[PDB]
Amino acid sequence: MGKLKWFSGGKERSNQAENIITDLLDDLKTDLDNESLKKVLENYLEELKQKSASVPLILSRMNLDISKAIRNDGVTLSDYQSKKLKELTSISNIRYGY
Repeated sequence: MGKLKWFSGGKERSNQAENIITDLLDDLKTDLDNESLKKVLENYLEELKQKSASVPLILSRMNLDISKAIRNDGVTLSDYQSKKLKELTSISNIRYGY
């Protein structure tokens, strides 16, 4: 929301994850594979917008949310997908939870 633009990376670690999620969302647009899964990325992505929940506090649950969504509807993340997943993975402090 707002005057958002395209950005690879930067000092803003919080805004970083938000930008990443937006990526998959693009190709996911009117996708044939994932249709309901996007609900996770989109929803979680909105969390970062709020100043209540912590960036790394929401991202941690994300992995636990998407992962479960896999076996659910037998979803499969593409190469770039699974790769971009490791993004907020290393940034998030809650890595042991996984």
